[PDB]
Amino acid sequence: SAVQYFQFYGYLSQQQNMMQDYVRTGTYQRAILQNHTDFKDKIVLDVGCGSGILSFFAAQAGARKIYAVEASTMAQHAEVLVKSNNLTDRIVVIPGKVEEVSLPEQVDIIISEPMGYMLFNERMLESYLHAKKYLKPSGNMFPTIGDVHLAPFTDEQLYMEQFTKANFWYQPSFHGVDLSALRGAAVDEYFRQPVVDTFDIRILMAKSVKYTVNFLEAKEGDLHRIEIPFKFHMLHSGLVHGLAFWFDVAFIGSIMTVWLSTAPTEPLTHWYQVRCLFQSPLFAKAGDTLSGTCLLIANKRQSYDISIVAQVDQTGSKSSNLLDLKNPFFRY
Ligand SMILES: CNC[C@@H](O)CN1CCCc2ccccc2C1
Repeated sequence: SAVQYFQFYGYLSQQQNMMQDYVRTGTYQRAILQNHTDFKDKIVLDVGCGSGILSFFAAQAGARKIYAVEASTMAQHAEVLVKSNNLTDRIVVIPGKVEEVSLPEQVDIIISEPMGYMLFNERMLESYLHAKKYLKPSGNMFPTIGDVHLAPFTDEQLYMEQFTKANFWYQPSFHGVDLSALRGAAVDEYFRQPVVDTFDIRILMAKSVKYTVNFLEAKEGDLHRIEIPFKFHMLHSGLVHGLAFWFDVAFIGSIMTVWLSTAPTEPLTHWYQVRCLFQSPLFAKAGDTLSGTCLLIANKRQSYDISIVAQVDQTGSKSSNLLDLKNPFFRY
């Protein structure tokens, strides 16, 4: 399963998909170059460098030595880019997992792009935090912090489409076969899929809750289990069909903080946004409070189980769902 995960990152087409996200690439370049004093003549560790583009940005900012660590066979293409760019003196590509490789020295700054869907998908943040064993005291992290946002949404058409799909199985004679006994299992399977898509911000029914991970302070085991209580104060009346998720990360440099946002108010990125449906919708009047917990539990497939319990406090109407982020539905 981890084998499949790294093979995916060995394709230049996948690297190209990430590089052509101008929000992503341009913000990292701004973050590094406009904080050139965090890089001028320092030692840099680039965790999961892929083609090496962030290592070149750190070179452009004046770093004297960058260790670029990469587990996929993309590391071979990265070394070709270091030669052809005449940077063999300053960029050393180290093939392997950051947990296994040897660094020759401690570093001043760690750079990486370890954000998956919903921030945490693919569990790359664990490698990122694990690399802190090479960070000097008062070293920096780029990105420095991550904010997950949660917000309730209404989207009757997204909810209904799940049943339209599963009702294929509610047929007493599909070519003469009664399929209806599998309707519930099919419904169950569709609702366990987080929906990757963007959406109009007017579907949001309350201001988002924010959960912050400080990468300078977090330990790797802090990401095995992530409990996010929420209390939403409903700004609109309607049926809540589930929770929408997006994230921001900040690069907190000596000169300035640069923000990379995937919010639905911001230009689209290849992370889009993520929505998780409730099993049953919940009615809330403007002014009601929607309260509950989102519990992320790391699983065997480099991903998370998502457990969401929610209730309308004024009413007692409760709903839940348990989702698996490894099998998302790409609706865009
Ligand atoms: C370097 N690490 C970036 C990774 O975190 C980006 N990921 C974003 C989610 C979707 C996606 C689409 C195409 C290629 C890769 C990915 C994964």
